[PDB]
Amino acid sequence: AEVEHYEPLQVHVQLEKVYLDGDVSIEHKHEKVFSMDDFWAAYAGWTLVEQKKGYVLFRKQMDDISPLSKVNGYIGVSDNGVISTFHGRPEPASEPIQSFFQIDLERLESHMQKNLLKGIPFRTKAEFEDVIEHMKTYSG
Repeated sequence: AEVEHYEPLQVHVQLEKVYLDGDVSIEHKHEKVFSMDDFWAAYAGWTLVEQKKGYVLFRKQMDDISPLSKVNGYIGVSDNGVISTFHGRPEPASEPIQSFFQIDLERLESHMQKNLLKGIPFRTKAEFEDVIEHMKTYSG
């Protein structure tokens, strides 16, 4: 619907950085573009999540968990086997970064869930996806 102009277009493009963790760095860019087509070419690699006249939402994701996740690394499940990452102890006094999936902890191996209950003290990327592949392995 957007047109190609000569007079610039102030696009507020939200650039997400999606990490494996679940955390995503939200960036806000406002750029003037003359040709929206050049703008599209610019972020062609990014995943266009939505666009409206004035604001565009793109995400670019990596196979890394984020630099902050190597300081945090806390994967926390809620009692419903909620696969969410948290900053620090996964408790209601903390906030869920996202929400991936839910699984039965009763069907979990007991000490697996317990680790997830207090939160993993540290995770590297492959260790994250290891525990995550283990989580999805229940999937209920």
